[PDB]
Amino acid sequence: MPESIDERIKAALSKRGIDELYTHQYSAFQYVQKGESIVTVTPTASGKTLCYNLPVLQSIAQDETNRALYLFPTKALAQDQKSELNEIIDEMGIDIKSFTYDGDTSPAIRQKVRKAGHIVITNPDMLHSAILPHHTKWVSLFENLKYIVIDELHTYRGVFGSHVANVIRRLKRICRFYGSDPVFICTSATIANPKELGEQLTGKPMRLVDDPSGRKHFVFYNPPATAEVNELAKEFLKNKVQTIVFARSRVRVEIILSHIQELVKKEIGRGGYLPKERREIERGLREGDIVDIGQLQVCVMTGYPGSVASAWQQAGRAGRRHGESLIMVANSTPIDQYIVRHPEYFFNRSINPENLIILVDHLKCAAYELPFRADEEFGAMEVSDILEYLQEEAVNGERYHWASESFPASNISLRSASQENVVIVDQSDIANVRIIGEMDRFSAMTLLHDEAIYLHEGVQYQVEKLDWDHKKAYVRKVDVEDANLAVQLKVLEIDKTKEKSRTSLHYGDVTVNALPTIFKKSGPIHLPEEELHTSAAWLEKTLEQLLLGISNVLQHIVPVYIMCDRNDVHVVKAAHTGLPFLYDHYPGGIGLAEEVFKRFSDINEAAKQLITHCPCHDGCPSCIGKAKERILQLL
Ligand SMILES: [Zn+2]
Repeated sequence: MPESIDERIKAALSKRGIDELYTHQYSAFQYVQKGESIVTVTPTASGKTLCYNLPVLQSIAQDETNRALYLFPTKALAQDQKSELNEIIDEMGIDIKSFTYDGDTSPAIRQKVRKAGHIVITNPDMLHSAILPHHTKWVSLFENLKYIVIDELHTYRGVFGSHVANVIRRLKRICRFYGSDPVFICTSATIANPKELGEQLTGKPMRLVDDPSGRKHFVFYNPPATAEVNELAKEFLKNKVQTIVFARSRVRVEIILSHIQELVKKEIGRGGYLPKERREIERGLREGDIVDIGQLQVCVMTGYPGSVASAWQQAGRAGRRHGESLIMVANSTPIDQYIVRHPEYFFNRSINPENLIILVDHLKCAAYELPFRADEEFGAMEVSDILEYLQEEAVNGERYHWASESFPASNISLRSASQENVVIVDQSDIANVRIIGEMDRFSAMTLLHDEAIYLHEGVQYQVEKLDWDHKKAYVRKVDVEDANLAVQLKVLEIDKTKEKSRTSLHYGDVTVNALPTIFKKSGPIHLPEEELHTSAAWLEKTLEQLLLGISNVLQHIVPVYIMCDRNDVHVVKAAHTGLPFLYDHYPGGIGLAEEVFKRFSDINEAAKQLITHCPCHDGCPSCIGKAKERILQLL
């Protein structure tokens, strides 16, 4: 082992015993010390937090005047990582103070951690809202902000991805002023474009790290869900096999765990969780009867968790050292049945800051937190003439307010393009009236319309009311367990066009309108409407029905490859070109069309194979809702 690494760290890691010269940790540390940003796809069982901890703590131990900044999604994960690294600081013995700076920290120590904390953990919302606008009170952080750590990079996508990219633009701008360009260390999971997603974020050409421990078994069956998973778990427990099941929604967890718990507890005799009891359960699991919290012997799932990365991660939570283990049951849903009938995405792998509205919002924010100068750029967005129409307002531009409640950041809620959008309030029980979700204008028109069928994470809901003039959905949770809208459209421009074999493929910008019309399951509804300018990638009555079938195929195939919500983008003679339309949901380009521009060839090939190998008769209700081969030979 090279003696370049600090011997304090070497001995502290030799105490626990993980001194193995490992592959991905080596490739990460070497080329992070070299100065190149990295993105890793290593699982939790292999490397986990150490791959980004080790270079950070090495730089902290070398020069005491070094600071690190972490991006973790929630306050619970912030506290978890803080405790995990505080344990290693304790084993190291070096006077290093690392804390979290989020909404639930004691104010008596906030100034302290601003003046003396080495590592600072903070979620993007709190970061953007408080830390960067008051970067003055963070001088000591930004003068020596060497590294920037990001956990779960795939969560930063869509509107959240664009907003976080703009926040990191502001962050790098502040660092440029304070003279401390940081190298970026991003962690993620199994996605199709890990390096391509890491490059566009910060505009840095970071490298991706892909790299016996036995072999893990895979299950590909479907019973003709809760009770069946319970029976599988009870078989494993009768055989005395360490088993883990994965229910996501807390309510489903409580129900299934009540079943399993009464049974097994009579046999054997998340968010709201705290780090003390978390470490107690870790102790129990890894050195008792029932973060390296422990290693499981078999993994049981509960449907496709709506993410390629999340499924692989929850599968990788289990594993042994030089041993074998086993890995999912679908439900009465075409999406889970589809991911069952499509295991071809497992042998290997299976967004746009150019949105001008978010650009204007973050321009206002940056102008508040740091004055601009038009004489330098790396190649990002900074056209000064556009940066100069932001002027006064006689009778939205800037708000030169001398009051205190008004703010430039104000309503710029980056979690879901919440310029002005709806907030969801659960009216099931008054005691703890749970305010849960938030949704854009058009997204709420599509989903949260009054008296709808809302499904929020395996739990059924029912919309009671929607205050549209103040954007507030009031819903009711149901245990007894569709929608529609259509109107005209207009076009703008095309920045990417084709002419291949009569079938021209265009990508550009358009402007659409809205109208709720009716909803399915059988009722009409009206709501005030507004236009929407965004990017879009696109290409007698029997032909209209054929195009409707094509639209069904696309609506059921596109969310898979783009890995987004099913109700993000929406599929549509056209007056633009005289003959007969994917468009982005949220105002402005969000990559949901440029990714289609990139991968439309493979999308069309997969559509061919899907419409051919569908277990039906020339079209299934889950794919179309000899027309099959006619569609095939037309496309
Ligand atoms: Zn079919």
